[PDB]
Amino acid sequence: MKRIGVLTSGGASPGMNAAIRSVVRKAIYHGVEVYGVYHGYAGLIAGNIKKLEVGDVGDIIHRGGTILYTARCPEFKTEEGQKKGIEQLKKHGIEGLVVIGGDGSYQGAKKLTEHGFPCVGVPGTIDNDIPGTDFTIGFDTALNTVIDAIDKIRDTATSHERTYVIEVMGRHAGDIALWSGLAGGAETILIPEADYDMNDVIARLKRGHERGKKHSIIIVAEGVGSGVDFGRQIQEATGFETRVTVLGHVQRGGSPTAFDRVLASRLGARAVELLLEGKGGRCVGIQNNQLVDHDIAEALANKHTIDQRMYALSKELSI
Amino acid sequence: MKRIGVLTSGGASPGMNAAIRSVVRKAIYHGVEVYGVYHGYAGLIAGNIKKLEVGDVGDIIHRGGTILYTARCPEFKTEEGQKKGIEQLKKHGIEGLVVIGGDGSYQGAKKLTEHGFPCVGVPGTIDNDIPGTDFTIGFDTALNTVIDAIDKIRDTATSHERTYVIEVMGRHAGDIALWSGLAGGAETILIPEADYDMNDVIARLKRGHERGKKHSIIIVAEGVGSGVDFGRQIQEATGFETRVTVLGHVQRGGSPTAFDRVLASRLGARAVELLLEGKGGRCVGIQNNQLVDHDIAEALANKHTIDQRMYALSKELSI
Amino acid sequence: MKRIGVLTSGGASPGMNAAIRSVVRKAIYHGVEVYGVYHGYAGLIAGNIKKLEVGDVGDIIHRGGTILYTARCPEFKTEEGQKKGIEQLKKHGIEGLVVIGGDGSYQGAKKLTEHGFPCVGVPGTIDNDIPGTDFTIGFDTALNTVIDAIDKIRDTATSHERTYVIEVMGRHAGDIALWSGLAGGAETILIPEADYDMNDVIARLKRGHERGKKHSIIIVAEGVGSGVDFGRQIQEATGFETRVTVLGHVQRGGSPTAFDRVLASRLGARAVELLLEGKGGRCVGIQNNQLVDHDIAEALANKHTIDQRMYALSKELSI
Amino acid sequence: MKRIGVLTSGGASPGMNAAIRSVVRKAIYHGVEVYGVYHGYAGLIAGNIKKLEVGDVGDIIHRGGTILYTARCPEFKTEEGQKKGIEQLKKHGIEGLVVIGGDGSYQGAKKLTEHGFPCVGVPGTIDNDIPGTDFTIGFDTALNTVIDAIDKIRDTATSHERTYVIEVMGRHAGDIALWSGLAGGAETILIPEADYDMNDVIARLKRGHERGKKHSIIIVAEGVGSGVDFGRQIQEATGFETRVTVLGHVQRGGSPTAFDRVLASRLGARAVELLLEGKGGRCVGIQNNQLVDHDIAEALANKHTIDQRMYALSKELSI
Repeated sequence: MKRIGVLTSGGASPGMNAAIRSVVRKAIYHGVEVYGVYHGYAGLIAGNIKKLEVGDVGDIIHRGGTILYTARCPEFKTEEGQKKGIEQLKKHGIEGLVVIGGDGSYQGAKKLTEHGFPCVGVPGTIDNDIPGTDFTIGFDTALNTVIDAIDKIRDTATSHERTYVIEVMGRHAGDIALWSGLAGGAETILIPEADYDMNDVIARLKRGHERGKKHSIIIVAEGVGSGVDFGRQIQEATGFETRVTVLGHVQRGGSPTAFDRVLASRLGARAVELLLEGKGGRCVGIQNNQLVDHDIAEALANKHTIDQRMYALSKELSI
Repeated sequence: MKRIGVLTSGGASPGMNAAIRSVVRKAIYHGVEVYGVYHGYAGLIAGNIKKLEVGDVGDIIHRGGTILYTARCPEFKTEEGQKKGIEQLKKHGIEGLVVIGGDGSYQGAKKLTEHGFPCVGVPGTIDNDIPGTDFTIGFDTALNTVIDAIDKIRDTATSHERTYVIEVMGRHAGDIALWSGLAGGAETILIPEADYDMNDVIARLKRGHERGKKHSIIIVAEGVGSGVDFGRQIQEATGFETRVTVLGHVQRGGSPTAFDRVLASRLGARAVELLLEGKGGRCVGIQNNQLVDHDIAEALANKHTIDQRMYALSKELSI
Repeated sequence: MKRIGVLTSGGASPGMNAAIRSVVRKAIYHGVEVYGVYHGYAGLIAGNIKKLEVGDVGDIIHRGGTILYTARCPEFKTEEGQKKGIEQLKKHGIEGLVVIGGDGSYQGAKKLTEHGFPCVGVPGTIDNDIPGTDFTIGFDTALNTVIDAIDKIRDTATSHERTYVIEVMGRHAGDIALWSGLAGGAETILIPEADYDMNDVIARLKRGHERGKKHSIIIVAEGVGSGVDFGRQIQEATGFETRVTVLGHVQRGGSPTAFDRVLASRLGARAVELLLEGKGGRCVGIQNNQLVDHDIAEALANKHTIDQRMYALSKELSI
Repeated sequence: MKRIGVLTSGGASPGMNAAIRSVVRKAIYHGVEVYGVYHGYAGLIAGNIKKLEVGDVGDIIHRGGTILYTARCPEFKTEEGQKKGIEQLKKHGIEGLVVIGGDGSYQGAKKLTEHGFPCVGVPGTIDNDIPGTDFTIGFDTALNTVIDAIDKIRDTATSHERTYVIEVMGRHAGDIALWSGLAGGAETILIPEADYDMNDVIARLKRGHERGKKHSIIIVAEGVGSGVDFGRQIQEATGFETRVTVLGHVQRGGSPTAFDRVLASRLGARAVELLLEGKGGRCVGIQNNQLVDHDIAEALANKHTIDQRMYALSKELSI
């Protein structure tokens, strides 16, 4: 091809800009034009398309968010919506599309590929639950955002006020919670992929206080429930003064870490490789520390899993 | 004197360790022994007191929290508890005491003063609400913690969700909200020291969205109310989707900034000087960029104010 | 005035964008148009001037550098260049100018007013070497960039690698080295405003080694000499393995701190006020924690000093 | 086993503490005692050994450096030193040893196991140059320390100073330069394991300047040469004013990132598994995103490689 497109969909994820830059620079390296599609599939339908020159991706590698923005598009979840998008692409001479985002963005890539239009998905989300990849672009940064709060809370502990609950992001996936929990020394970590007994949790807390543990940190995935509630719940059971922090959308913002920028650079470039090799209808990723790509439809068929051993370890280390 | 003591009281505040380091090193420079009193006034009464060698304040200048710990002491709001405190100090040959902390800590210093025991209060709290000083040790660091969040939230904006409420600490004082609001480009800042009108808050918000402002950030001092309630009010009046972050006790943690460390170092040393100069019942601070000290009880009678011109400015810049 | 201008000159400084935002928003608040002048005085002469809208300073408050750029303009140090700048200001309808920069940029401000253009100077530099102001915009941020380095070095000490030299910026002023050094717990701070003796420096190293100090940290202002040279002289003199960091232009970069964003906002706005008050040939600053403005020539005739007490304190605390 | 020991050796690496914590807590969980050996093998030989209790590794997970300290020991490279080391182990009833560090530490582990003393190596260094692992503990943190510096330099690019050399660590290994280069959008990266030619470096500089690239960032691995030297060469050849940053031991310092803490936690715990299950003469690692262990002698026989595709990619993208 002579001309490709690029968009971002889903919530913002640190590293999207690193991925947009990789896509533009890799394409341009092979003499291919790249056109930016703004506001995701909404902007595609609306015709928000503009050429991205080599310098237009300068000074964005280190920047959070996305210069192409992100928007919801229930219209594109329909055939009338998909139809107008293909029209806008044909109109601007765009022969393939790189889509960067979450579970949502991949369905649109699937549907465009079903309608014969070459499209490759790039995993851009903080929650780590996109198939075809061990890690999504944004996950590493979000974990470092979480542990920055955990580390500050460790300075604020007292003998009376020593129990803390932190509510982290992750729709449906416990990856942020598990990994940030391990990295932050959390005693208890509540995730959708592992059963928890609140009595087992209360016992742990009392055993730790009894042996002189300065403080206890409990991490709660938003997909298990509310931390504000687990906080109230733990107080009146144990009598222990419990402070709850709800981190929220700070977890999607910030400059990406080194790994997120590298992952983004490598996966963006691979998305372009696939489109130029005439291999649309795929998604890219890293698996077992190797770059990979898969059919989107097959990849999406896979259920998300977490490392149960890591969950067990985190319990062991926090005695 | 041959020997003095130091302790920390109130919540944790970044720079408390830089303060402790300075009291210890300044005293030792003049050939005076220093004894740490652990757990604030509670450990004072309990006799939780241990000599600090030169020695023991190494590699703490950059560390958040307090190595001496902080605790609550209702007992020390009583004559009986003050006398047990003075007896433990005598018991250990401590001739003067430096108290680093909040208003709680100052009240005890005034009481020890009424009792004839030389004490100097040093302002260690994040909320800036201590008299005899323009700035308290921990305040600058907290501002930077708040703006880290605000900055990350900017990257998160969409058309869908462009309206954000952040609830910051402050207790009764709007300093953290005012200063972090201005630094963060907050559209509205709700503080105890200045009236607000919710319809004017709503009017500015729509006026901003109109003229294409990418997002509105609203900062709420916890002493004004709950971010959750304000975000609801705003979502229910405008229809705009409103996301609330409540930062919490993360604000009291972290490594202190340069300014907090400098201030802590200067005020700590100055506090020891006053003891050795034969004073007591003073509190130290920085006012008009000069080091100052004042009678504790006189200072405590002053009401806290904020810069109202800065508040007006913050409004003017967010159009 | 119907229309003013704003430019940045000298080196980049954290908070230049906050100051530009404030000038633009403060002018626009009062019904005044604001035109951006790109590339400093060079751009003024070349006519690189573009109106700035309310939203053009959206999402810059938190960014380092300057969206207007800076360039060196020798053409402006002479009388033909200056009046070049003048035809371009009249051609674009610009009745007054805010110059955000260092010392050199003020000179152009002075000369311009004489030719009937009110100009107000705003202090934007990391060096802290401008008269009429206790602090310059970017200084606090530079200090926190330096202590970041010092803090990390504190983790790295061993028995053999125990002595560290870090070279900091500041031009001919010792403020960065002094304040960084106090905040970072430096044992020796070499600055142009204070005598030092390499024997005493070496005496201090040995005293610290003999008493069990884990490491010794040496801060060298660039105005005094080369960190690499000092490090090598220490290792040659003592046999002590000495490690050298030279931070360089990193100190001019990064997101401004809370204090730099506030000072930038207050000072930028003040400049616009002066222009609308009918004043010109002034520069703004903060002195004794109060906003001030001075005649540019008067201000420039003053000599910059550091606080010798803070220098002596740094000695006394690092025993 | 009923007693093991743990030790740190080589330069400090962010995450060594997380690893120490993991070894202590994993052992204690299985009812095994852990003794800390202070100052590496030097301290082992001197008998600088002290029981580590559950809580003694409290509040270290998030801390840079090593609480056990690190020291050089050439004597441990001799038969006598191995003899005296084993005598101290036996005297203290230590039945196996975990060594956390670099090559020096692994050679010591090999020798120990040839002397029939069980020992497991854990990879702890910033430079990623340890066999049996794709990543060493500290590498990811060091990368983030480097890009902080690169990010800040991006803010400072003037028109007459837009060429920057940054010297990074990695003697022998180009991993830091390569990964931080790619993550940082470096135009040129000089590493030991890929060929460079100054003619290409200068051509690339000029080629980017003509196209309107705002700045050129050159990353030089210290194993290739001196940044100060390369900077001079570039300035002298091109007349482009070139500025130089040598970060130095800053790269070994700071709080570990999430990935380093997770890696340290998983690898420390595995070392304990091997010792308790009667293994020894092994090292642990993560390869292809899977926890692995190897015979130390076999792993040491492997040459270090970097990913050549990543290097090629870094050039493609920085046009």
